[PDB]
Amino acid sequence: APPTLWSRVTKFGSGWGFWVSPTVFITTTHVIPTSAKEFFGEPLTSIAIHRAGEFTLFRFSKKIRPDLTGMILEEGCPEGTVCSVLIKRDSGELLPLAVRMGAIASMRIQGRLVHGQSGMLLTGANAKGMDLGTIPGDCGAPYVYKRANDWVVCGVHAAATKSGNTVVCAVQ
Amino acid sequence: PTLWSRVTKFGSGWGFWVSPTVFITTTHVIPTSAKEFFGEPLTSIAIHRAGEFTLFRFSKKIRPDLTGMILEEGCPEGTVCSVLIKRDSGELLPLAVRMGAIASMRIQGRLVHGQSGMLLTGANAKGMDLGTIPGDCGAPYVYKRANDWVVCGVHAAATKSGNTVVCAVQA
Ligand SMILES: O=C(NNc1ccccc1F)c1ccno1
Repeated sequence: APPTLWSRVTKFGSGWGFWVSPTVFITTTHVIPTSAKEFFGEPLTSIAIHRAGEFTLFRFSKKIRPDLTGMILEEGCPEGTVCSVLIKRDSGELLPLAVRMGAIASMRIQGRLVHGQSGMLLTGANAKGMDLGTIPGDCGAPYVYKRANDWVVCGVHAAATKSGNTVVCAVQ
Repeated sequence: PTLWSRVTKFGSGWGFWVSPTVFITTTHVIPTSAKEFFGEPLTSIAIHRAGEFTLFRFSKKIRPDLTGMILEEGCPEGTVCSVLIKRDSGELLPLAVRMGAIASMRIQGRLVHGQSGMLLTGANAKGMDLGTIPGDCGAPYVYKRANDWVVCGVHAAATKSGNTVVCAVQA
């Protein structure tokens, strides 16, 4: 995946977030530090925070990542799109996990009620564990795929099943 | 703490540490001019070649940090393996491959012998991280069975289309 997409993936709370543009940051609601009143020098009052369940979008009043171009964010992707989940792991290792995306689903995962776009990992048969699958630290990592000439971001990692094979992408 | 630390850059491709003393790789990626590997003089390195499968056994522990893993001669037909691809970008690309028959295949001219497989990543990559490239040769094929990781060979070749892969196997 292009170095410009990896540059957007930022360590955030208990996981990650993704810079869509110099002013727009998206992440999984449950990774957000709950008592936080300041982000990248900016007070709460000066940021527009839009929340739909496990999807959260921050719009800043000043450019935080002016090195970046604005890119397309969509509400999930067509069934059967193959996406890459842009996961960073211990030691500047980059893990773009291949996922075939399915239907919008409501599920119960480790007792918690989750809603988003469902997907099945294409890494291996029994992908439980950090080698072929996701870990809780990966939440907020973006789901991306290439169209004609460009890349699209369509959501953020919200959950995975006990088996590891199914993942859920929270969507705008 | 990981399968991925066993995947090592080597010659024109990659290899895999099965134990502290045992390294496996694709024959065609090995340097043809050398007096040592991993600082060990070739003097003291046992080399077992079988077509596109090569095993090295060292006289001392090169990777004492590792436990020994199960190495088998291919896997049962229809096993879904993972090819653990390392790229010079810093990317790790585990791709699912449905394994088939032992066969000889015409793969871009040459005949290659080993266990055939097909990538389960879809039709074509189209410039996404979904297929193998020539530089990936030597990457290991692994699957989980009970609590155990099994390695059953090394990436020897892929078709133009990317669809078909050849896993070179022991013996
Ligand atoms: O075999 C393929 N698909 N179906 C399948 C996958 C796993 C187990 C049983 C199956 F029938 C295949 C080859 C290449 N792309 O899809």
